[PDB]
Amino acid sequence: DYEKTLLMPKTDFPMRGGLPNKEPQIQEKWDAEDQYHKALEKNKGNETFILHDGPPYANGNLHMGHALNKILKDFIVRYKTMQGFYAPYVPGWDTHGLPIEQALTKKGVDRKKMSTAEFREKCKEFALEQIELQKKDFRRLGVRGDFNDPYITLKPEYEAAQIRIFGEMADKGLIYKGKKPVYWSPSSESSLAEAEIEYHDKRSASIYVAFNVKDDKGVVDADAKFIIWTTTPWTIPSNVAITVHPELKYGQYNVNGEKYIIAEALSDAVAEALDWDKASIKLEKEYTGKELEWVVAQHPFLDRESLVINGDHVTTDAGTGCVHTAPGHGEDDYIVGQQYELPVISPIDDKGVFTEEGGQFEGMFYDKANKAVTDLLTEKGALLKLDFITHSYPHDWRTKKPVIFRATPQWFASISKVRQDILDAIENTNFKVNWGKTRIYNMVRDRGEWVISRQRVWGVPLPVFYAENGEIIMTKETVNHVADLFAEHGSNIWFEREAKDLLPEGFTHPGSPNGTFTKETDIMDVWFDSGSSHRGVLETRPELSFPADMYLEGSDQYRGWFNSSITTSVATRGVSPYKFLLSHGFVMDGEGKKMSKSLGNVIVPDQVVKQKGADIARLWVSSTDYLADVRISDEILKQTSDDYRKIRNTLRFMLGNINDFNPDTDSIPESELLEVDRYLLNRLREFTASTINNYENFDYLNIYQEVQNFINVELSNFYLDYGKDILYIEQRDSHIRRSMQTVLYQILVDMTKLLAPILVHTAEEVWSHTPHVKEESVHLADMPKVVEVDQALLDKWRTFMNLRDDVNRALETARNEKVIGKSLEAKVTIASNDKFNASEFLTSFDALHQLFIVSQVKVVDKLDDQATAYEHGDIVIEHA
RNA sequence: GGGCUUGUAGCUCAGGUGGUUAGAGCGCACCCCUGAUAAGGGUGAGGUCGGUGGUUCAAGUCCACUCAGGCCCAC
Ligand SMILES: C/C(=C\C(=O)OCCCCCCCCC(=O)O)C[C@@H]1OC[C@H](C[C@@H]2O[C@H]2[C@@H](C)[C@H](C)O)[C@H](O)[C@@H]1O
Ligand SMILES: [Zn+2]
Repeated sequence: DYEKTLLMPKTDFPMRGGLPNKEPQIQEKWDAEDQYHKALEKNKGNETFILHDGPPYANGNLHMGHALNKILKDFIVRYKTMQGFYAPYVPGWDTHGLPIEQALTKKGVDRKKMSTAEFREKCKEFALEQIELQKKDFRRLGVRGDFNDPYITLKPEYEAAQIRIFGEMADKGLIYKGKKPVYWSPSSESSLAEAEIEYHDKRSASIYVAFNVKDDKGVVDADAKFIIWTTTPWTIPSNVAITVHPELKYGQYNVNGEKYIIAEALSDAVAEALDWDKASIKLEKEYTGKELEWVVAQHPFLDRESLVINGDHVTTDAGTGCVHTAPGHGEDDYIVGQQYELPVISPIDDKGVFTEEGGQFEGMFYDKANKAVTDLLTEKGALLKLDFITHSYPHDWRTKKPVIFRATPQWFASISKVRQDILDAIENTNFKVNWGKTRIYNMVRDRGEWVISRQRVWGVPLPVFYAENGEIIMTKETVNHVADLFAEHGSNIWFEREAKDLLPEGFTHPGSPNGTFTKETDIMDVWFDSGSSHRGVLETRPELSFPADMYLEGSDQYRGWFNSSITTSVATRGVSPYKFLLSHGFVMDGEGKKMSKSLGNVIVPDQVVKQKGADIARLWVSSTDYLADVRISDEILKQTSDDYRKIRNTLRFMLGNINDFNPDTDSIPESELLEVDRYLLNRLREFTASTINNYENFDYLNIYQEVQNFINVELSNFYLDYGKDILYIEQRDSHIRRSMQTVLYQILVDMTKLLAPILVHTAEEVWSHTPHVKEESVHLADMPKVVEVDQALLDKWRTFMNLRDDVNRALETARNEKVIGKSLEAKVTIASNDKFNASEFLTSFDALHQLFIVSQVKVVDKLDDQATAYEHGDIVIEHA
């Protein structure tokens, strides 16, 4: 054959990647050479960019949401590291909380039998047993970071940071004591947490209590009377107010009885429940609960409380739009009340019994002594209204008895104080988008308060012991010694010994002048542990900085790690943790709905790296618009596979068609190239311009677009093909071949670097197969630089490339009739046209036949009617 | 229900300041190559823009309303 003495592409680079068998090994080497540090070595000094890592929970195996997140930060960090910045990424992990605990007994722990320390550990091995578990994944994603020496909220040094924050706050009047409502089961004498309760049918005594309106102000609007629906009985004796829904009300008002107030929404309902339609005799003088939102009335039981009014959000259906609110046994019931200095009624024993506030209620039952109780004061109190029924009332599993809301000693962070100091910061913090500022600027402006304590045994205990019988020791020195103590031993040294040997060595407080000391139990709400990232790590690892440049997490972090971090950061350094703040949506299924086993639509991470590899996973995340929930489906991945396939294949062609090329020696001066070679050079420039800018705005999707378009249209659909007649024929060192190779070497490599952060594996691969590249690893190479572009040229070829597209519809037609079949078989002839000056135009170009990969062409100035006219001239096609 | 939010071709995405026959790539259909071949080229067919009603001479692009989703509170 005449191909024996031909030129061909040669490289071991496979067409089919097989990343799953490939990626691992490639990692182990980066892990070998220890890139991460050397990454910092390279740069070192220079500028610096910090992307503080939000610590994911140390429990379970990573779901897609992580992948997106971590791959987005990896993109961000790598790129940066490539522009030279000293960007040390430091992975984090959440090790405290309650799941991690529930995930113990749900296996077979058997609580009571151990000891706090006897489980802290047994709820700490697991933690670390997870970190490793989840570490491999993140690593498996080619993500890059201090994984060998990450940070974890349970490290002795971390609590240090943990308590000081609290402390600094404390010593600024913010971390006080108080009371909030909490699920409770007297059949355990302790509290519970949602996950600890299931619901069943309880026989509740539905009642529409006849309440009376009164008092001048509470008389501002006529003087009828007040109804009120509540399915529980004892709730009432713990009275504080009534809140309608300002914006929909109509306090009705009506006949005989004593006239009654409710909402229009219920009017009928009410009557349909109290045999009231004893002639549906309409309403009179209807008010506006919206405004009414501040009246006053006194309720039966003993009404030695002027139950005011307020504006709540939602209360439709049920009974009278009255509600009856008691911030003691109702969560949302707790806020609306509280919002305006409203009490905290009857605590009610560790058992179903109360004491204070209760008249006869002193020694009662939580149930039956709430029942016949309802009675007595019903009639003999102002007469009322009653029903019986079955509900959906909560119960404590494991015991299966009932549970009830109760008041309980708790701690909080004065949000009210700080709100503002925060918001102001919120404003002076930048965002990838915009709605995020809003959303969060609003979270805070409605935040309310921060219950910062749980009765669990796994977490930084709040540093507070008592001594004065009034007690409450919590000031500097006392606080610190705890940190200056927690280090050498850990959050363990609290549950270790007694309050005594944990205070300021030989210290003594005026109160409890008996040397006796009682230390608090309550540990902190994990959002604190995590909220203290800017503390325990950003400001404590010599190679970082406090003002992290940008936090990057998912939309549910706007209240989570975002707020709890800034909320905390401010209350210490009165400034924002992060400078920039980028957010990302969730991962839905195909449609765009939630992923869940019960449906069978959950593309899990691992299962994918194992199938299509991770370089695919990455090219996917890049294909999405994270500014909103992103979609993943097996249909999606194929196209993602497809894409990666083309890309891979394309570097493959170049890799082998530069196999014999060698810059140092061969390359041609730009000044000395074939115009067409220049053209693409520039097109590699334009592309480099537009992609580095894209990288800068964290707009990858935009690259997934360009890279793609560029590859198909510019490379394969053209340059590469046209190039075949050069790279395969002309003497191995003919000025023509070497010219094209000179640009290809660049149209390549330079682009190899541009993809480095998104195709971490494949990048490195193409790198290993590229001659004389001067540096082991694409990931330790500065990115190509952005050079000015000879537009005027780019424009000519845009026109020429147009004309091309025409030269084809002219060919296909001709190729359809069989007049031709493989372009090279035809002789093209176009000429000036009244719609285009084809003649004088095609003057500059050369090898028009070659550019059109045909046999021949000729510009004639004129052609005849017979000649099928096109957009860029008059064309005609003919065999040989 | 509350704050914020998403809905354009099979798929991922574009579509200043409202304005001719709504774009890109992939994919697909078909023809060509078989000297990049578990590759390659060419051509073409697919959206009336979630729905409805308005605003304007004119709306995918502004208003309202509505259906379906999503994160977070309320439950
Ligand atoms: C985009 C995400 C989830 C998602 O898109 O959800 C994907 C779908 C869930 C998987 C379904 C599994 C099947 C179960 C079934 O049957 O339904 C959220 C991200 O997660 C990773 C990180 C988690 C840590 O919490 C964050 C922080 C900073 C705080 C300190 O802890 C990240 O910060 C972000 O939160
Ligand atoms: Zn049941």
